[PDB]
Amino acid sequence: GEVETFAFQAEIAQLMSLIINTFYSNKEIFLRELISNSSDALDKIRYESLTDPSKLDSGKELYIKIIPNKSEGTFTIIDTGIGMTKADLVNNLGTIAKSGTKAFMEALQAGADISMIGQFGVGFYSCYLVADRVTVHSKHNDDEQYMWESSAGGSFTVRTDHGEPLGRGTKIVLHIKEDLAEYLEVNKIKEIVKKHSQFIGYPIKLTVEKEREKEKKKTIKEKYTEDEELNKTKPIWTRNADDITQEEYGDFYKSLTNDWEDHLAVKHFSVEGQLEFRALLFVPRRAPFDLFENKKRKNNIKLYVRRVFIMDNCEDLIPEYLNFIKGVVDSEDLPLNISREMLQQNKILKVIRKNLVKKCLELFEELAEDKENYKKYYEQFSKNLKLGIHEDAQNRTKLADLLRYHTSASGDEACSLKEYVSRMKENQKHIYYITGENRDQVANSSFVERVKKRGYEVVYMTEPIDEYVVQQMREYDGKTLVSVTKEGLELPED
Amino acid sequence: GEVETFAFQAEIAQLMSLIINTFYSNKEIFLRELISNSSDALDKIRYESLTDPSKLDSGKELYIKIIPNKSEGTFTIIDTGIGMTKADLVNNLGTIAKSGTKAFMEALQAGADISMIGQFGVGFYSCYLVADRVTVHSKHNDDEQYMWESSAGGSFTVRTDHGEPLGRGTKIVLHIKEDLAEYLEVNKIKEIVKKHSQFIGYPIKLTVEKEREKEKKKTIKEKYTEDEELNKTKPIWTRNADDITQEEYGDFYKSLTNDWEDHLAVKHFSVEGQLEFRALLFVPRRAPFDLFENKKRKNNIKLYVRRVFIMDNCEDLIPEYLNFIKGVVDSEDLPLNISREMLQQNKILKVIRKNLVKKCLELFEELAEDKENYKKYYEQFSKNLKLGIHEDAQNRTKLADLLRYHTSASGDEACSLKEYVSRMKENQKHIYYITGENRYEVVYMTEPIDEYVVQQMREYDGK
Ligand SMILES: Nc1ncnc2c1ncn2[C@@H]1O[C@H](COP(=O)(O)OP(=O)(O)OP(=O)(O)O)[C@@H](O)[C@H]1O
Ligand SMILES: Nc1ncnc2c1ncn2[C@@H]1O[C@H](COP(=O)(O)OP(=O)(O)OP(=O)(O)O)[C@@H](O)[C@H]1O
Ligand SMILES: [Mg+2]
Ligand SMILES: [Mg+2]
Repeated sequence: GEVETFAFQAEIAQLMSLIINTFYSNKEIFLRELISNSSDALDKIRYESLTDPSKLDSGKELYIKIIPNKSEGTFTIIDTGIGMTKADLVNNLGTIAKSGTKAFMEALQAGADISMIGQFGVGFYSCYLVADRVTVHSKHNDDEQYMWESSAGGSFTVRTDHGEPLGRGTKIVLHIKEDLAEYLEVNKIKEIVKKHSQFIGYPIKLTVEKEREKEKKKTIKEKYTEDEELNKTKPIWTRNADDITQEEYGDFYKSLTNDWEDHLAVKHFSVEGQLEFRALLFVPRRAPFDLFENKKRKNNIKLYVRRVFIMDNCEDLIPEYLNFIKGVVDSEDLPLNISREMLQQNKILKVIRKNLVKKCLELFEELAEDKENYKKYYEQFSKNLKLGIHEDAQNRTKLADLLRYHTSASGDEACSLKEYVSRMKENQKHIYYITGENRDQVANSSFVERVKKRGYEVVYMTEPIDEYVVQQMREYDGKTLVSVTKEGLELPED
Repeated sequence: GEVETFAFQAEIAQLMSLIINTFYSNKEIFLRELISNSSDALDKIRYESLTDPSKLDSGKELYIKIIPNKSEGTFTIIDTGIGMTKADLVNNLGTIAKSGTKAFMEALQAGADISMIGQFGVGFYSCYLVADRVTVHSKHNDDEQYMWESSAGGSFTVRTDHGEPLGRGTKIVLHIKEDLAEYLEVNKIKEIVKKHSQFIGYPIKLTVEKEREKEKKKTIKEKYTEDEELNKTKPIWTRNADDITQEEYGDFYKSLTNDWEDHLAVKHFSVEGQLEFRALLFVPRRAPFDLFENKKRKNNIKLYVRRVFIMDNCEDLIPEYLNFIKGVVDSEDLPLNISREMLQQNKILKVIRKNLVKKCLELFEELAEDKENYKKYYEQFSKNLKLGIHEDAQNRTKLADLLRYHTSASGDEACSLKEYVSRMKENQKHIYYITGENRYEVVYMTEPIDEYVVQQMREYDGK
């Protein structure tokens, strides 16, 4: 009875190439991972410095700087973060499948309420996609400066620093590919930062310090690169629901969705228990234009994890009848993918679907009392409610209350079916409805002309989806629907 | 500034914590990877027979079998593939990022016809989405039968198997989670096999327990029956395009879908060279009535990279306006993502899209031979053609003359702009076609999107 047991191994030589060319679709990944790492270092400084402001040595300010070099191709990434030590560069940055989060929580094992993103420890290797050679200038507030460099792809180098010191922070020096030199463009850096690291939580100054060349002499021409409040955007999303202002998160959503106007409704809440998360869920003021292009990339719900952008494929996060929601969920326990792009535990995905649709319908109920807003919401996204009515059976009744329709005395204002419930007559044992293209054509139709003689009211609901749904609601409010095809020319009696 | 160099360092603990929870989208993908691997082994032995049929004596019918068991909560998958060598076992299943498929594909180049699906070596690890304990048995044509037993908990144990005699191939025994027993259903297995492996290239037999009369007191019959109801769609794009007849036509269309109706168009082709991909295209005789029902994912073209379904997302592989053509694309050189769910090298996808657009023009001209058939074509799927007119600019001028039109004057005969251009009228100033939701010689445009069509077709070839 031979028994052989072997530990799990890894063929690394294939593995770095696998990660670089298969884990991450775009070369844009070179920047988001390192910027999030700088954010984590800055939060580390904050947590270690509010306990002892003595560690706030030299420059008290915390920031991130991007310093490209068109002449050289060197991509210098200066930050004022925690820096690196020997142990850091060896284990947290220089080892695959290991991150500084594990060691940091192993040091602070009690009350370490820090939701930092540096958990995977493999996003650092995503730099190869733009840079052939990568270098790191890092200096702790306590440890000396050290140089981490790698270009071989199979071996990396570390040398002691003796020249220009940093004091506080890390200066990541890359070398953007000569063919990929478009990444050296300041505009390209700004755009990739906005799309990947928009809400980091610190001013990424982007302040390229000019390589001054003294002295016929030339005047100053590259006076300053754009240090706009786009990369350098400060954190204002950190406010809880108590001090959140409407216009601030309106501008936050404008930035997130590249929009110009605010959002028509806000919903911030913290669902706890087995699943804990905050959810900055809003609604677009206007419908997305992908109604015709149903196969368009639907990037409406931009889920975040620890203030880091993760999700764009909103199709699997929510049932398609609530895929028009634009907002951010900022969780702290959601199991992501290795590429930080899509959510894997699909039982948890279904749980999230149920909770989010419940919250969205509850908000719509809060949006119900104010008539104009809910009328606008009906005009913009009432169709998804119809589809959920048509095939999502569990929340049909909940959706049904949300439904608004036009009736006889209602004129041309869509009122609830519960308004019809509010005005049935005792003789009526089944609710009168009718389907058609227009209200008036069926209003004068003989189907309800026998009904019109008494001044009765009949539901007038008119769309092809309205024609198909009537099959699914067999009976509403405990009473069957009245139609010349549902019941014929039959006269019920008491 | 002294210099120090690193060695290999990859934390095993977080590795498959990420693999189990941060690799694959849906839990049911576990069987798709298993069937893909079994079919890759089957294609390996098919190539081996093509160069040496003698060794195929260990089994003739290249098929796969599925045995659900709600009683034991176990999933059994037995195939007749190339099997496993213990060294291959360790180096590929027991070692991440090592694929025998990639090595075999790069070992030989003359046999470009063969399909080697899979490139990394981690798809087998998707089995831990639902299986608490995974037990994989296999017997290579050369190596003995060694089973694979591990729970992805930092180690794996293998030894010689002495259980059920695997005559030839692999054998995957699963012990799925108790809360996921819904995946042991016969109907669910049918659904996922038809969605993922209906054109796998080999028989898939799904055995089921059948009713027996119980004492009956006279003759108690057998217990079970074996249903090869799956993959009734035999692989025809592998075969030549000449030997396709209306009976194979109808069988392929009716088993590819579940529709009782029949095809309207066939376009079988295979483009080889720098971009090797085959494709079989089949068009319904009617526009589907569930077109406005998004609960049916818009997955008309199932990209079967190397005869295995990879993912039916039509965001890059085929444009939106080709959402009506339900068919199979058999590529051979695609750079799959780590989970076999998305793709990275988008230039290959773009050139494949353009090639498929040209092939769809060829299909339109193929139906252009039969005026009545092409008339039914256009009056059924006019929406997709006009959507393509709006969307694609590369072939915007090419698609114009391939269109048929029922007009206020042509009656029940569909008129073509190609013929209409051939009799171009000098007095004519604009092409006669007016946007509408539904219905000189003036064409009624069947789509509301046709306002964008008149935006696009301002003039075609001087019209
Ligand atoms: N400012 C920083 N710059 C670079 N690396 C940092 C910084 N702060 C911390 N690190 C370390 O970088 C190593 C991690 O890598 P990667 O760049 O792989 O990040 P992650 O852990 O994968 O997540 P993210 O990329 O979101 O930070 C971690 O182990 C973390 O300790
Ligand atoms: N049933 C099988 N038949 C034949 N070979 C198999 C089987 N299962 C695993 N293998 C081999 O072991 C290696 C395992 O693959 P896995 O299925 O683990 O990844 P892949 O097939 O390499 O690609 P991917 O990661 O995209 O699925 C495969 O590459 C294949 O060579
Ligand atoms: Mg990082
Ligand atoms: Mg595989």
